[PDB]
Amino acid sequence: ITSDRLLIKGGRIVNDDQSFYADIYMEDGLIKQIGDNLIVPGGVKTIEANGKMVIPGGIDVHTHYQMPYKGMTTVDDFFQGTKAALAGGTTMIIDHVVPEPESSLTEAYEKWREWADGKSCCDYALHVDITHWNDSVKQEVQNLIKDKGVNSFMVYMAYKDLYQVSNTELYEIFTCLGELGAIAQVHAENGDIIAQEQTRMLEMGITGPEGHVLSRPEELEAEAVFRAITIASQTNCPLYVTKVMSKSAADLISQARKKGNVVFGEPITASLGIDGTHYWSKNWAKAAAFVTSPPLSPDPTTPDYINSLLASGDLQLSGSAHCTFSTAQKAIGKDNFTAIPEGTNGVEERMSVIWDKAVATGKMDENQFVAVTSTNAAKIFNLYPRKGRISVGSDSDLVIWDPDAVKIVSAKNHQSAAEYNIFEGMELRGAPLVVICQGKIMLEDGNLHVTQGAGRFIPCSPFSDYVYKRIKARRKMADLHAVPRG
Amino acid sequence: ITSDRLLIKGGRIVNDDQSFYADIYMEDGLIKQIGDNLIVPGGVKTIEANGKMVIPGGIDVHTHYQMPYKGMTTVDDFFQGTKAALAGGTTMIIDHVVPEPESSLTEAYEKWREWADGKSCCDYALHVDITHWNDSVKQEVQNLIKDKGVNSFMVYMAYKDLYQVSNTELYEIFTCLGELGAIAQVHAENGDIIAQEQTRMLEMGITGPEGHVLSRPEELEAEAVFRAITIASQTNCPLYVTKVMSKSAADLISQARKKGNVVFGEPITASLGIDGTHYWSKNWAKAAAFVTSPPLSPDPTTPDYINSLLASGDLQLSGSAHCTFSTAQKAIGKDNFTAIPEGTNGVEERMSVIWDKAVATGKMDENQFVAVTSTNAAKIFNLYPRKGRISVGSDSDLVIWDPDAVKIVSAKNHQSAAEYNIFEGMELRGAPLVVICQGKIMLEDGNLHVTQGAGRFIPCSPFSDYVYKRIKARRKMADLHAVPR
Amino acid sequence: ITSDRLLIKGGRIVNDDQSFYADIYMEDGLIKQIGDNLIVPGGVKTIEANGKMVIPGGIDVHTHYQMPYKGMTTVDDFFQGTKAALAGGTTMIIDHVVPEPESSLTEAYEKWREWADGKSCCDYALHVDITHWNDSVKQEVQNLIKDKGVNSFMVYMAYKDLYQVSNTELYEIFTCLGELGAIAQVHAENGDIIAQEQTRMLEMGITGPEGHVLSRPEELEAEAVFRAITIASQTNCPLYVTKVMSKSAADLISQARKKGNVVFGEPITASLGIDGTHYWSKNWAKAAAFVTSPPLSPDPTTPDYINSLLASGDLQLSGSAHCTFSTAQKAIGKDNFTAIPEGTNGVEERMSVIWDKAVATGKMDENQFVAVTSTNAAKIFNLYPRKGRISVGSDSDLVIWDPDAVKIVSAKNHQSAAEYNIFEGMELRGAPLVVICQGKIMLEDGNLHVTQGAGRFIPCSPFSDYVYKRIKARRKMADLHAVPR
Amino acid sequence: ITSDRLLIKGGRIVNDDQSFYADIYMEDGLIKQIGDNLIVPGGVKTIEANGKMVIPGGIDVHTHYQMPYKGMTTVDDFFQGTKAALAGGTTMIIDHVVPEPESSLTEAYEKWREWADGKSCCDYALHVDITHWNDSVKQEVQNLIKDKGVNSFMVYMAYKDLYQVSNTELYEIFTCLGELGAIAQVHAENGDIIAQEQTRMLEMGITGPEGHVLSRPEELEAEAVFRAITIASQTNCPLYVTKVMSKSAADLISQARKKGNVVFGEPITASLGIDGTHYWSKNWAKAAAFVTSPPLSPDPTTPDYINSLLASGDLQLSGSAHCTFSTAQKAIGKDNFTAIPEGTNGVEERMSVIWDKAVATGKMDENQFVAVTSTNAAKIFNLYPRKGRISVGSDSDLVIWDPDAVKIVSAKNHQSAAEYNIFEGMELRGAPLVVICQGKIMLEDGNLHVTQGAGRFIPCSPFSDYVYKRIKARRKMADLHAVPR
Ligand code: NA
Repeated sequence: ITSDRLLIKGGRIVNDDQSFYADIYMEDGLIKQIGDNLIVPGGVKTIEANGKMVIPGGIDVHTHYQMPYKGMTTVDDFFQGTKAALAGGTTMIIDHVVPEPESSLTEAYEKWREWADGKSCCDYALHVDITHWNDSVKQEVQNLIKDKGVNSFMVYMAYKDLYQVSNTELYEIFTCLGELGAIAQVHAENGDIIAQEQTRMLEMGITGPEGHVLSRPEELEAEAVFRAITIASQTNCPLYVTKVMSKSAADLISQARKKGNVVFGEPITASLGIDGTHYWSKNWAKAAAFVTSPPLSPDPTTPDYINSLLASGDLQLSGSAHCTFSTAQKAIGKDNFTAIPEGTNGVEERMSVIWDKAVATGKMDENQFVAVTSTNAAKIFNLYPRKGRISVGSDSDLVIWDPDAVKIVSAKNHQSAAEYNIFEGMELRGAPLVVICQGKIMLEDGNLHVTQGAGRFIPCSPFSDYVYKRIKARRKMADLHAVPRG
Repeated sequence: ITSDRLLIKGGRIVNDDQSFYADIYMEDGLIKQIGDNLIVPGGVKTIEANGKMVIPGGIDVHTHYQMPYKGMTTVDDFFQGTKAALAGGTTMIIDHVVPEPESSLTEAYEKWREWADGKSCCDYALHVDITHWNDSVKQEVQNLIKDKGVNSFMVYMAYKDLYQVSNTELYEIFTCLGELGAIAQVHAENGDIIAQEQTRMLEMGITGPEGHVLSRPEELEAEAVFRAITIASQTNCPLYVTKVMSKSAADLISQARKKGNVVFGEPITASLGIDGTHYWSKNWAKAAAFVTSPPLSPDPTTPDYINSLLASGDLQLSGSAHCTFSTAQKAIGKDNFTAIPEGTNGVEERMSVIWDKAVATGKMDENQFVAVTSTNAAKIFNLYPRKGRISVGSDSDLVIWDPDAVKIVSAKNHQSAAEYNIFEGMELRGAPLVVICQGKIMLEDGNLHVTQGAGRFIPCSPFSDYVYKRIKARRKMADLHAVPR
Repeated sequence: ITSDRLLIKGGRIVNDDQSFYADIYMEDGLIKQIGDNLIVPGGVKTIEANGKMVIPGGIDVHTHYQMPYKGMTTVDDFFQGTKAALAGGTTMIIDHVVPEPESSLTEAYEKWREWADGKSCCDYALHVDITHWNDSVKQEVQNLIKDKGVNSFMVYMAYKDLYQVSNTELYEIFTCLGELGAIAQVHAENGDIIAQEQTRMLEMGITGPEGHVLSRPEELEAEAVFRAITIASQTNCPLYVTKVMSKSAADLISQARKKGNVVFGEPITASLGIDGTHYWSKNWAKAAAFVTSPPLSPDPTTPDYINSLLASGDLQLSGSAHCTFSTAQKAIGKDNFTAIPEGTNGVEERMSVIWDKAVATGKMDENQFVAVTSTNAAKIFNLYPRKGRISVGSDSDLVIWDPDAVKIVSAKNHQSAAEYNIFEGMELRGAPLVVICQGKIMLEDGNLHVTQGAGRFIPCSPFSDYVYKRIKARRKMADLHAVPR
Repeated sequence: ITSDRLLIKGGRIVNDDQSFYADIYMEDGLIKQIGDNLIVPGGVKTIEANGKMVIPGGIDVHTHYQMPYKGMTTVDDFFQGTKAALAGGTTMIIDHVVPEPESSLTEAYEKWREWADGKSCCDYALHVDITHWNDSVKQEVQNLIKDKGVNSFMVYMAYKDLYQVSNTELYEIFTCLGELGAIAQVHAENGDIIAQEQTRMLEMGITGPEGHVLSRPEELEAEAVFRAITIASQTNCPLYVTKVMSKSAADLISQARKKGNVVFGEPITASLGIDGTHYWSKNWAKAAAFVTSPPLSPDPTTPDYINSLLASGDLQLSGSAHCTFSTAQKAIGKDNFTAIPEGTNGVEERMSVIWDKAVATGKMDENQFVAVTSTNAAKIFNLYPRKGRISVGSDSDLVIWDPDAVKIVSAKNHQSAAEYNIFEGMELRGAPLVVICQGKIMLEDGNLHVTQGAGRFIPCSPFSDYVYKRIKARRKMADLHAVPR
């Protein structure tokens, strides 16, 4: 875990629970001291913060680095993708292991570990996607939680005849994951109806990217979410809705939380920063750059409403779902949108987008910003307070943040290998100046200083208090009752 | 269609759109004249209304008379069940044809027609349940609409491995029924989750009727409805949600209608009049009397909220889902609730319940009462204004109604063959005095005067304007843009 | 009354409750016969409808013809304003009597009748605005309902120190009007907060029309509505919200109706057809053409939503609130928006707008279009079925309507005296071909054939069943007595 | 600040943001150390927690100790009232200074400080009620925030002609308090309508306590809250709704917070634990024990819903609004409910009620319990992390809490001087074992060990980040345009 001593002076420290002035001293990957007039060795490297903010580093809970799809890989791998993370203030990522149906979960995990251990600039952890379900899979799941530092698995309600699962299967999986202390994630979209609406759009000769969005209107995201929430509630399992893109999906989550259901919602940079009118762009490749599932909503009031609910705590946390394909790989579907590979950028811009859209607009303050950028992630995934908090003993991943900075986003300038950036030409308030990860300065003066494979896998235990205390209480509370009769 | 000519004087006529004083003259099953100082043949029978209400007769859009179950039948057949209808002011019923899976739809319809033509006291029509789906069934559906006077079909989202249908099947069926001009009805409950929750309740040794309601909490009715509404909307098909029992199911419908979706909701006497606390009764047979699906809600604020949303038009119409089994037949599940046959009473009490609960409580007036008891049914099912309206040319089925009457309901008294009445001991304001059906007096002074088989089948054409005009318009606009590149 | 005989053949008749093919025969201002192969006199004028629609004529429940303003008058008087009504398919109007504070209500009514009796092309009735309250005013109100054919009064929650009323006053007025059987209308906006926000905007140097809309954001409309609905409910008085312009106001109404509150909502042409982005127009006179209160919302999603709720029955009826001022008169406030006179056009375009926006877009069908354009107005204001219905005995005001017609709106072609039309350049689907009022053809081939003063005042009795049956049930239901202790 | 050394071993520490096992060492009123195998002086007093919970001590944000009333005082003074606090796990209180209309605010504050400094067992702070408004009051408000440690003021929308304020006044006050960095609290009830409904109830001869609740139905609480939220929003002032008693009031707050409005809601023990059916009790004194304003709701589903929204964070914090009168003092109104003094118990039972109702029922976990019982109060009122958190440097006020304890509440056993307890006979899961305040053991083995006047006034600075960061951004954001032309 070795790093130099590091001292940051005159900083204003912003955590999710309060802000305060103090100096921070770091050593060997851990924060050692916080306060004034700190007693420290001489000739230690010192950064002068001058009252600029110091925050916990971002935790992007959703990535797809160098993800397999049909004999291709996404263009940003674990190395270049995490450079893109650190560039934008994110010091940890959580990626999705995707086993082939009938493939082994554990084998896919080993493989993903090898890729990541070897290339990642920063710490990371892993979700494991359950792309098919049967008795051996159920055993692997158990083994991954016990021996492998996984506590999060994702099922698919979409992709009919590929990954899609029946209602019985959902019920059995949520029952299992709940019993084991895991988080049940969902890709919540109704694959059965989408299959029909795709065929209808193609019969109507709408093969461009506009047919992607039109074949998955938000009604079908909504339905899938309502069903998942229902089943998660019958099986007393926590649910986590990934990639929240529509208003109606976010209402349902808000509505379910108020009722007392244990549900989390994960908007992504895309839904928080832009909308879906660009599927209608005359430039085909630009339209295809936005193809991701679920799609960006065409209702332009959507980004504002999603930031409003992230501000209110009705959505709890943000990720990016970074999946990047080259113009060339996207072109594979130039005659049929269903063949366009799905994914966009967003890892580098996540924090800037939310600051620009939710903070600078007076929706949330800097403390709730930290929450939705790192601190809630940490609690959900059982990384708290090691991550998502500046306090003594916590890992020394953190960021000096400039609320008055202004940047234009361009593909010209971004770390991503892709030629397109869906936020191209956008002007964002708020950006990082300095990034420390693992106690080491990894960004300063617009220069990255990274090392490939430095990142460690962070094992995530199950049963995080944040998620499971109310579930435990409900389990034990339960005493159903016969009516005793003659 | 022959009847004696009949004259009702001094009546106050209540239709869904207005009330007014006038005399009514009838002959040969049709209303012939309305107004004052009417001219008539000699020796015509006369009834003196004395300013009491005269309304269109009820249309109960949901029955299961003499419905097959395990080689036995529900105890109220088409004859005795329709006696129970007329006794409570209902002059027409719409029953559900239930084909055995893999059985023919048309064959089941022929068979139902024979049963009903032969026994029914009053006019009737038929829904056809689509209990399984394939290329042949699709053809029967088309034939039934074209040649057989059916315009309403019901799918099941519940009864996994018995009638249950996949989402792909739903989509295909709504697409078909929409194209053909039919009403798509749903039993909206999630069969997949109920199967698990049943097993869990039995593993917990809850075999009594309380396990029936606890294995189908209203979350699962709500989900099924949300999914059905969603699919019906993608396929531009009108949807009709049967047997609305919960507040959450009724909110979704209210919510969908506001947004513009073409959706109807059908509460039943049971949900409108009582609640589900009686699954917990220590008397096993009383608890089982309430076993119906979806179940009565245990949340006792439910009947009041359902009447409130029927009042506000967020639910449009009422039926009874009358399905009666003897104590003996219910007992089949005395060791396991999943073997208890599903169904309750309600045909006889429907109009009294709604009057007592929604009118006498000031939620709806007498005109909206007529709407939810007859006039809206007629419009949905394309029977308007022949039924659900007192005007010249309309069929002469109608009722002299006493708003000041008060009755106690009991099994001791009711037309039903069943030994139990789920509304037992309840006191209801509002009841019929006289019922005319087909132009003939079928109830007076507490005596029924019926004839078995007198009822006619009423063919129901598709594309009712009330349901389909907005659907037709939408297809038209349903033209699709593309980007040119 | 007296009019020639008139026969309209081959028409498709559209009422709120059904459509059907039949011929219509008229004589002396009344519809005499409906059906096929009508037996009639020879050489009667005949119109060939050819399967085009025939509807009841529009009833615009909100107008301000030749309304007094600071020694001005609005530019469209009772004659030219009703020509504009008929030109767009409206055959009746209901105008607002506006007494000067401390002036007599009855004196203002006498004056308004003289104006209207003398000039109006078509039948009409009157709302009476209560701009001040005291013991005497309470007496005039009673007298107007008993002898003068008024049943609708409007209070103001805005215009602080002009017409504005306290909560105590609201309570006393609703209590009175409810007891008397009247409809309580409201201008629902919080005058207290607007006064502040106006001053703040002016101190900020925002004197253009954009300051009008910015000084009355919809939050304040919403608050006034909530408070009105609350008080109406405590006092068991029906409430009628005029000029519904915002989404949040319409949600409250929808929300209140679902609960069972007796509340009606009146959107107007402006809110149904266009939005408020035009207060930001750099052309000053165009911006000022939209100045009305409450203002058009700047949220461009608003017209679509208002039509959606009018479609769903959550708003029941439409008017125009026609109040037109010349470019000159508007210019009075060119240095201070609070001096810009308030009002816009809309009487001529109302039916076309709703058709274009709500029917041709598949939101409502032709039958609900009739309801929101005439039939609901008639029931609320106690004119049904004399108006808002094509049936024997009803008045012969009606319209042959072309759903496939398309018109561009411009002031160049409109009947209004004003130089600006807030719907300028808009293309609308649906327009009238032929308009019959009073049994006489008043529009055909693009020519109006009117007569000044031909219009009759229609007296409107209180206690319309549609509004008051639930109210009466709630009074009579109340049994409040002390807990014996 | 001096206290003995104190060590608590084997405890499970529960804060709003996590739980964990560690030992706690305390000295001189401050927590000194947290963790395992702590290095400490020998022979220090040691408490063995054995894995029982240790939480921050409750902060009851709403009390009325020895409050003036009509030359009467409430029966629990600052000493005995704060004994009642500590007995139930509460280690800080925030009371309401109530100046008589037209008195000095500062003079009332001095007086209140003298009463509290002298008698209070535990730390405290003060809200200041603004019972009348003018230019000097505004000045006092400023002074109190700048020199006197006050950051919270309450206004009254009720009590017409006593404390009630106009909309203009509300606007001016919120504008001021927002500019000054204070929290604007409200008693949100419509005093204008209540005045009428009281009379009517009396004019109806309903003089018992049932008339209290029936003269203030929740419709009127709702309206006031809507109006306050609206005004707070126009004036960019944070709003704090006190004594949230009804579901509809809590929905509005939930609804406003979602929109982004800065609003907080304060349920109280009474609304969280019991309901209002007892105003109908035949025992007059029992009924009068519940008389408080706003009243407990008669809708028995209310407590469950208020706990549900406190669980969800839609209501953020709890207080008790403790205001106790003797049976004798309550009897003053035995002939007229409007003369019954308003208030109830609740300080002692607050934490037990919420645990029983919201935690033991699986609605909220132990961490959100700490938040609604202390941590959120601390942030709102700018006491964090000194209070509402167990961490090194924070004040050593805390509690060892037994989630498996079960107590019956009775007046027989409570610290309050009153003869009645509205939670009489109720069984509550969860109770404190040991209470440490100021580093001193003030409850152990059912014995209180208190010292009168030991409590310190805690000055509360304005502009707490939790409340004002979004407000500052909005004000900062408001650079506005004029349309140049
Ligand atoms: Na005239």
